Amino acid sequence: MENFQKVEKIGEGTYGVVYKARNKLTGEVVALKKIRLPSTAIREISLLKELNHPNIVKLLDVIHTENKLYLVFEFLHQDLKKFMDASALTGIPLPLIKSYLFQLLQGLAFCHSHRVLHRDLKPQNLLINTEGAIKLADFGLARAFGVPVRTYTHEVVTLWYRAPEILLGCKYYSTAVDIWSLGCIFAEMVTRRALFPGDSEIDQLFRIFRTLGTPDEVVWPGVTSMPDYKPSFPKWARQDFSKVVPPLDEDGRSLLSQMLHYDPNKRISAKAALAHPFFQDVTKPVPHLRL
Repeated sequence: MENFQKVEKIGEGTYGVVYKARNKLTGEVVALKKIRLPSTAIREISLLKELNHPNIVKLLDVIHTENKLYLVFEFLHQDLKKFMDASALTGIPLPLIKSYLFQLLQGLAFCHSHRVLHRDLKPQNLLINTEGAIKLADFGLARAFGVPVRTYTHEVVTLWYRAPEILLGCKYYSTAVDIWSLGCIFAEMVTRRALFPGDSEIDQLFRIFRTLGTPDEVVWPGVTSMPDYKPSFPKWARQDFSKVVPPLDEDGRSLLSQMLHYDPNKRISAKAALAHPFFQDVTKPVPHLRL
């Protein structure tokens, strides 16, 4: 409390409480994230203060005082999870889905160009403002604290956006994990339903398999040597994306298919995705936000 006034608890985050607060020196309203419990994490997270881009939530300070860690972020009034829930009866308009996907890809491309991954993208960490912007929150952290099974208040961390290589026990991550998550989020904006709402690691994995087909060495060379791969996994046929994400058009379905390739090496990059014909007519609409 020495340095700011803690307006409200915003919510209960993956790593600790989130507060809306006012900076006592500047008067600015900020999101304050308390990280509950290490020197290696402090240097790593501090480097993120320089990873600045218009589609990345600004990390204003990394305050390590009284043997506690607080992250101070730019405050945004809405997240995509709440926006999608409030949009359920009508859907998010396609031009706005396109705008948001384009902006999210720009944020990914920037971070990936600096060799920073997110690793835990989900609608709750995509924040929106009144000006039609969307921004990625919590980039580079997943590399600092890990991703727990449960939060500090025993909430289950979602599996729905987790890439198949992670589920199959690969101990190494690439930029492709974030493209996978974003493809899942794209599909959910279009259909008004989570694409793969698994409630366990095997349910997650089998939901992926039932839509995309059980992977094999043809589509994913090396998959059968993955730590958690089992030869006994059921063999499901692949579904047409025309059945999975109607009424998305052929350009959108083509882009989505490239974001959801099994082999992380085949999955489209953020930079190549920006050049996709789906974005030829992209615009930046003003969303209907109630605050």
